[PDB]
Amino acid sequence: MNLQRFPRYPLTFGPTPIQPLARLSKHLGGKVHLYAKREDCNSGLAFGGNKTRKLEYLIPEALAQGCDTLVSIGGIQSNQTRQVAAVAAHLGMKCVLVQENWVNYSDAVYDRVGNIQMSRILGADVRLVSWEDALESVRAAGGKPYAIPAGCSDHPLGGLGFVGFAEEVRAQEAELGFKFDYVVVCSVTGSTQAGMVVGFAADGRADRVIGVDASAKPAQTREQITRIARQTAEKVGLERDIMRADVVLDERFAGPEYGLPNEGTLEAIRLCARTEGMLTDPVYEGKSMHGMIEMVRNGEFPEGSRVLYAHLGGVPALNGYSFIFRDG
Amino acid sequence: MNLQRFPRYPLTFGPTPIQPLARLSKHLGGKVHLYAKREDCNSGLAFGGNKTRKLEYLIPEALAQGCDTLVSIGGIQSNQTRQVAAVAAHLGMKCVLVQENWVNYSDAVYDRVGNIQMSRILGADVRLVPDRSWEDALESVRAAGGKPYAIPAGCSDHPLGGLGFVGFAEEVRAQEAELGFKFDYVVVCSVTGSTQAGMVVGFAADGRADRVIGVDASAKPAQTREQITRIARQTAEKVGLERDIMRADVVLDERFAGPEYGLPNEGTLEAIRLCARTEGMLTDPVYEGKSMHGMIEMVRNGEFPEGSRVLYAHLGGVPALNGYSFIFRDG
Amino acid sequence: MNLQRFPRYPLTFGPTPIQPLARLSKHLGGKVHLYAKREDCNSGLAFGGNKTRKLEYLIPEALAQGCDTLVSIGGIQSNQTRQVAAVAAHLGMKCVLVQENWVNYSDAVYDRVGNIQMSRILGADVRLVPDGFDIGFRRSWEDALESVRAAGGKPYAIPAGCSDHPLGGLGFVGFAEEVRAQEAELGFKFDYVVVCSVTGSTQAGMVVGFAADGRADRVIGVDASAKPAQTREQITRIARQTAEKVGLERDIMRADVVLDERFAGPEYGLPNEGTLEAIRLCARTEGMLTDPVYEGKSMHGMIEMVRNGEFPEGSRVLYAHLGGVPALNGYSFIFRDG
Amino acid sequence: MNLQRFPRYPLTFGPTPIQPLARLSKHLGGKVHLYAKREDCNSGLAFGGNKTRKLEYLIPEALAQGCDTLVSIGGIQSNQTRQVAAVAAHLGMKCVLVQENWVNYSDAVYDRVGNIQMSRILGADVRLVRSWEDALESVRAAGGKPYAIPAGCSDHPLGGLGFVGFAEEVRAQEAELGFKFDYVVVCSVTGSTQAGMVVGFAADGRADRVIGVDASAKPAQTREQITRIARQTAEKVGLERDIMRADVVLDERFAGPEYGLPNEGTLEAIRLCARTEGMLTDPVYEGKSMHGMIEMVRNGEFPEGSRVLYAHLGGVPALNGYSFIFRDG
Ligand SMILES: *C(NC1(P(=O)([O-])O)CC1)c1c(COP(=O)(O)O)cnc(C)c1O
Ligand SMILES: *C(NC1(P(=O)([O-])O)CC1)c1c(COP(=O)(O)O)cnc(C)c1O
Ligand SMILES: *C(NC1(P(=O)([O-])O)CC1)c1c(COP(=O)(O)O)cnc(C)c1O
Ligand SMILES: *[C@H](NC1(P(=O)([O-])O)CC1)c1c(COP(=O)(O)O)cnc(C)c1O
Repeated sequence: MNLQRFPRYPLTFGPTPIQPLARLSKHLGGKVHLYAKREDCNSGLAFGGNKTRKLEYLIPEALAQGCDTLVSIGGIQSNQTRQVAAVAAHLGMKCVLVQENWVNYSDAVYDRVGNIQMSRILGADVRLVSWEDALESVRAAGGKPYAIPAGCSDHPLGGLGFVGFAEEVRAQEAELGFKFDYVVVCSVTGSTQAGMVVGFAADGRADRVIGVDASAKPAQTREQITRIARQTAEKVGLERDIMRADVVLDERFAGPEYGLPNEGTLEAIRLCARTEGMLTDPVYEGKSMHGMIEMVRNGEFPEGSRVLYAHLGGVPALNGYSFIFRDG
Repeated sequence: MNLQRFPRYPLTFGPTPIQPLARLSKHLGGKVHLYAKREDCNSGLAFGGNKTRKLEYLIPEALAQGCDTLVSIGGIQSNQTRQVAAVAAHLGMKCVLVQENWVNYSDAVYDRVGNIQMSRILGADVRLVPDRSWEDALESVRAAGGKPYAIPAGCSDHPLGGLGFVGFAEEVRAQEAELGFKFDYVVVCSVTGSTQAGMVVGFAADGRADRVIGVDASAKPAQTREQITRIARQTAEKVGLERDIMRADVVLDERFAGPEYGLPNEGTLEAIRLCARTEGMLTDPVYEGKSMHGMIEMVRNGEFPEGSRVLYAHLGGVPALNGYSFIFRDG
Repeated sequence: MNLQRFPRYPLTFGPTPIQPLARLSKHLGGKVHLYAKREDCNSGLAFGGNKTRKLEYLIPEALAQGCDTLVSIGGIQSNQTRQVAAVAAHLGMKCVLVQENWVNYSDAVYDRVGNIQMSRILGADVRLVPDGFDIGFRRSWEDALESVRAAGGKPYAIPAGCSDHPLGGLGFVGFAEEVRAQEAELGFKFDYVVVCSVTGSTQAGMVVGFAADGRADRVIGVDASAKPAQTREQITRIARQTAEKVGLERDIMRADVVLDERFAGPEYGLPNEGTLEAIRLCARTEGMLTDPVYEGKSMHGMIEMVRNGEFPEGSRVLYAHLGGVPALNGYSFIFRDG
Repeated sequence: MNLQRFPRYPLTFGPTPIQPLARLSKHLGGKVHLYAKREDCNSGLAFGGNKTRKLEYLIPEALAQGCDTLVSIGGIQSNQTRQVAAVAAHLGMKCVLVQENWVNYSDAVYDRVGNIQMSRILGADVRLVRSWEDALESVRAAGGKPYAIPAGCSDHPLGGLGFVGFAEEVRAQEAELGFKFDYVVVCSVTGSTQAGMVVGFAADGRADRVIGVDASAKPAQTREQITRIARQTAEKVGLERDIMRADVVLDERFAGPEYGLPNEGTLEAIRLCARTEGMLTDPVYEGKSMHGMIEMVRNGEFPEGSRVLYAHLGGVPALNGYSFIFRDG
């Protein structure tokens, strides 16, 4: 394949670091070596995260097209909209965000802390409810909007970012002098796992990318990942077809609903935070973290396996679930 | 000087990057070139920040002495206490925090969001004083069978507490080498003092100690200024600075600290928004929003020589934003 | 029947008023005439409510046994614990409250507004337990009572809602009494009565009281517990124990206890879209507010009933407003735009 | 005087009850007999309060003029705006409220709990910010006819009637009680509450016995408003006398530090009063008038044997906006 064909606008510090989770690894039995690739610490633009790696491939088209306003959408505690708001300010562009009530949750400060709060400070026009109305709104005002779908996923360039991710991992394995056996990643809108599948199919490891569902609608998410992997594979000239076998999506850790954690989620967030000083959230990472932990605990990983946990970000959202953590 | 003499436990990713703030620079008139050194993005341990750089030099002593528990203190939204609980967890050490009511502020979720929230998740035993707690906590650890390492507010009034930022100066010189030029000034928020202290010492090494413009956030200028000078001198002796820190070496602007510690004025808010909206770089209403305020105001007043290159140190503190949600409800 | 046998300590202002809900009635078709008996406005003791009516009969005992501390229990936004705390300060007694989280709910200011906020200002010792503690499993109840004694005081035990307590059903039999006296003036009788039911003695007392004139099965209870079976049984149990206590010249039949299960979802403490619509409609047509936990659900019940035609044309339904409005503060996000 | 001249639309349950605060009284020395008139429990309309008594005399005009919308104003945690939203709903009228930030305070749920939350549930159109004129005009431009209700109903012709009536009630109740109250403590900010009391008690020569406790932190301005509204009101009811400045007593000692912000004494008073009587007061108004009355008794400023009547004007729901301050009681 050839990813180099597509321009990348630098929004990050550079390749994200990989750290050993020795204490957690040891706590679970010392039979599986866990690591963490810090996608959550990739930028100075409002904490960044996985959506920021993605945006590096969309920005060029935005500029090439001469757009002056970035428009995106997501739930109230959306990490994506927050990142787009930061990226926007950094580039000198206006920003319109559609924030929808995607979660059956009602916290008193849910629409005033964490991610949404930062977006308002960052100067974005935050519209709480729509998509087309926002876009049209921009034209009618005399500006040219660049449409960024949820999580940047269902977009032509939306999976390029994480194809690069697999690239980076190969380069880093070279340095470490060893290859990771699996990769755990959280999936919801899909292009994160999609890009990984494509990139890792390149070396025969697409099926080693273990996606954990956090949408609680595994069928849709699975299909979207598959569809985007297929479009992205073509885009980058993957010398192969993405098969259903190439898309692994665990469905055991998404409950009870999207945006709502279960007792295991909370326990996972605590264990990880208490053994490594590494925080995860109640919506996404706490769920992928829970999945990985549970997998090791079940013996689902071959002894001696090196698993690379991809921490995609999302911590600011912790502020929207304050009461659940009042005593830790 | 010789800083390499003291061991440093890795808690950060490595040197913190310097980024130009061209939009904000241009916004103000294009006469002063503004930059930022991101100490706020120095670690994967619960967002880190300036206190984390400092802790790199206290930990080795904590481990050497075989302590099994880190104990510290700060106000409700303290950044220090959170970093201490992250570092603790990472190190396999227990953690006890004394959170006090240092701010005349009363937000509904003040003690349940931001920094303190993370601390509890991190496993620290977070103790809220009513409404001697310090020695009470230290002893509670001993009486429990452990050995506590005492970390004073901000790590500031501690022998090793200023080493962290002498190294900061070290880092900037090496970076100036690559950049091929030297920064004319540096802006740093100051409250308990060893951050500025370390900078004054480290920059005194090349005669730029007076170029470090401290911006007070304690609203108690005199005390803070004094503590900075005292920690600077103690530290200078610790590293073998080939000079003595003069009172003139400690600069501290008292204009942007109001109205009180932990409370922002309208300038602070304006500053926060302006920087946020022009660079996508967030700052808090307690510390950084004030230093940013000071810098912006300095540039706007022509107090900086035209053509000057001013390096703003972003110390962190953004999570505290959650404790002031209403003020930012409409942005 | 003889209720006058038991002493009643004044905690209320006196009989609670009945007001016509003319706009709501007209809005629903004008075919059923809805009224409301304001138990929610029965006292100066921290907003009172149905639980304050019941306490009038328990206090005399607590004082006669010379208890110096009232001890009770309830969820975080329990109305019961708040009224106990007020009544207690008013009488010069100490107060210990065991509060656990009985609701799968997690609002940022849940344990610091509304009812619990008042109990703390009222001087009660509010004992909360972190999630997973299980007061029911550990027995925070008995630990509280013992702690009071160990401290040198004498506690008077008041169970959840006063319901499963010998004197607990007395209060609302008096309610039926009041309603007949008031019906005399009105020159007519209410065909039904809608009341919200959770721990039981409110409807229970009403059943006893109204059985005395053959209207027991006219008391339509709406379940807000989401555990209709247990609730129904406790009502029936409390009603029988209470009937015997007041000398009801009858046996309470399974048919005398009506409990509608259609408006309790999805869980105790959690409202449905219907609950919210009922709250807003009643509020916007009468200036009368109800909560997401209790009243909003009975109100939903009554409205849904009228709209369904389950009420005979011309019927006059008497809605008992038990109180609980303060709990609204625990559900701010839900009402952020109305 | 003749108050019966003006029509009063029933919005309350009837005369408000008076209760003895025997515990509080004994706690403070037992040398002064404290009582309370529960204006805070006057109506089934969203908790009511003193503003509801005032509204009883404005509604007739509103209806007589055929207005279909009630428009009022006040701070975020305004009691008045809540009471107007409830009254409107009850009357079948639309409601528009101008909520302004009159308090230097910034709690996370300040604009989502207590009074303002109820107003939104009651169906009023709650506008957070010429704001006043803009609302009135938007109503007209919409095809409706708005009835303008100024802050607290105070600077309004009919605004002072409601509490002249309060004095009437007290006289009637003193009759039954077989005795008269020597003083009356009332909280004052916009003014028509104490103003009306001054007029109505002027009738029996007790106007200087109505002790107003300022909660505005701008006593001069508040004192002048009371005096001003009292005079205009006295003329409207035909008081057989003119209201002198000595007729208006306003203590400035307990309004600090600002309007809407309580001091340590406020909090203490709120607790002492709640813990001895089971009667709650808020940190904006009543907690300050309560603070005042307690400090007065504790300082001996009341002659031994006096019977002081505390007017509880309401406002408890505002408590929800100051949650952190009471987290531990
Ligand atoms: C340090 N602020 C602390 P805390 O909020 O407790 O962690 C100590 C009060 C701090 C400073 C000031 O640094 P000093 O070395 O002068 O104490 C500036 N900026 C941020 C983000 C801080 O956390
Ligand atoms: C009583 N609800 C209580 P609490 O939440 O502790 O105050 C007991 C659970 C209550 C009810 C139901 O009355 P019961 O006699 O059936 O328990 C209905 N409405 C309101 C407002 C209550 O407080
Ligand atoms: C009235 N306070 C108001 P609001 O907060 O808008 O309802 C007007 C500012 C009020 C007062 C003071 O009465 P005045 O007649 O002097 O305005 C005292 N107590 C309570 C509970 C009020 O709501
Ligand atoms: C992305 N989550 C988003 P948002 O909350 O809007 O920013 C998109 C729903 C996200 C994911 C999942 O990534 P996908 O490519 O599968 O959508 C995982 N982890 C974090 C922290 C996210 O923010």
